[PDB]
Amino acid sequence: SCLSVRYDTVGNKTELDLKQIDVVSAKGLSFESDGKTKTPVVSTYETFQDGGRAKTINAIECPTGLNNRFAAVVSSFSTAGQNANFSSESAKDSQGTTQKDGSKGPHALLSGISLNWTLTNKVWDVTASIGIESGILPTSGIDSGSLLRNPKSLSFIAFQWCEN
Amino acid sequence: SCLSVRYDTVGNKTELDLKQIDVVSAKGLSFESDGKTKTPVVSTYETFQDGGRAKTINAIECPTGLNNRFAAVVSSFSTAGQNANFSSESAKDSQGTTQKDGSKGPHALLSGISLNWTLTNKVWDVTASIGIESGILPTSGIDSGSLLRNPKSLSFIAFQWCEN
Amino acid sequence: SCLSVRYDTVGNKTELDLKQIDVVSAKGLSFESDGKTKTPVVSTYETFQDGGRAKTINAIECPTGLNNRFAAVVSSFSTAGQNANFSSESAKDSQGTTQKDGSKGPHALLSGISLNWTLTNKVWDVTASIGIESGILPTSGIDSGSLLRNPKSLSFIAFQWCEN
Repeated sequence: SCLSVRYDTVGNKTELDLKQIDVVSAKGLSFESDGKTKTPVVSTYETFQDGGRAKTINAIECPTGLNNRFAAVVSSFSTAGQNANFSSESAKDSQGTTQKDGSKGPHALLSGISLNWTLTNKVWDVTASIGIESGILPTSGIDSGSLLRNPKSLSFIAFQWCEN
Repeated sequence: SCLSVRYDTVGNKTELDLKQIDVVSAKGLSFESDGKTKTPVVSTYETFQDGGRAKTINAIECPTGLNNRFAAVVSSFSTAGQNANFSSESAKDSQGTTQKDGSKGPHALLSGISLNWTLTNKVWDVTASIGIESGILPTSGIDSGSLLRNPKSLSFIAFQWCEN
Repeated sequence: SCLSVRYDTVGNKTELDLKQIDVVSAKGLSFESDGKTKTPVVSTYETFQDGGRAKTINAIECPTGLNNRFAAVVSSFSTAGQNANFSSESAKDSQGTTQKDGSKGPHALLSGISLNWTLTNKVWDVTASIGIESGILPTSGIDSGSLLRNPKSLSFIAFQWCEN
């Protein structure tokens, strides 16, 4: 197979040709993007566990000189709050929104979703809330007022990478 | 240009320096992230075709030993259901929600979005539903009850990668 | 440490082993995915500035022969429109929806989110709108009718990469 450093006339930049080999297998990998050094983005499917508490996600190990980064993005969601299980990538259970007596009623209408994350001691602490129409939820509890706190009725993709 | 294997005192890890060359060009590529072997995430903009059926997406070819992975994430959405075309990245057509007579009325209010995916014979079968306020849609059809099935009024980014 | 080109019997493909070195450090990097040439996806957290105007994002520099690509995906959102600041990854300010007199009232209910992007002279021009229940907003302004234009009450992840 072999390999070599070629050069194209279009511009003034060199290139290391590895396309003769079918796969390049590395351990750690970094590359540059407009002067910044990055590692590849790595993705995980995430949900919150029962109980309305923050979701902890271990931070990836970064090469020397690079800092941990994180982004969470919405995949599926509903206004069911705790009354849900979104932990399967292929099916969702969404029962409905808790009513003032504690029963599961229809799904409420939605006003927003917040996803928040902070890095503490090589752990990302992720929190979320879903805002819903008022007048439905109990006065107190995980799902109360107009807010579904750290809801089960949410799946997000967590992206991590390292960057200078 | 040339290249070499350097070593930094910060820690106890080696490094293959290729930064003297402007571009490294590979065919297949894998790297490690906290002990797991991955290939780079690759992204495609996706919408459903007319008719309320599942969206099939071919699975990428994976190196030996690695398994196919997938994640879909929300980009744009509305409650128009079938009455939409979101297939352009630069503009959206969203006409409104089907009413009980079959006409296009105002956009209904939303209670959730589900995105689901399953791998079958090197094809990802993607399905989606948007939940809306009740009392608007016809009793039967693709958009019926409180659900917009496999809606046109949705764009998602499909991420694929391989992993052990 | 050293390195070499190995070959596995599973199939008929070669492999360049770099796993003896702890990190592979490149400048530009491209790889192939099912015949297409790509660069790694790179992610940035984004919000709109005050005033309801488009969000300009510089396009990354691409290797020779490759074209710029972009995808925006939803992270957090609400119906507050201009009455918000989502620019922190760890906390959100969302005050409420503008009412007909100009005051900040409760958050309105939502019918959709559009994220649009166009490439002009190595700049991505990103626009967004959030559709809300009618009868709430003033008749004119950035947030008017049933639309919140280029809203502050939105964070998105911008992904860029290059592709043939």
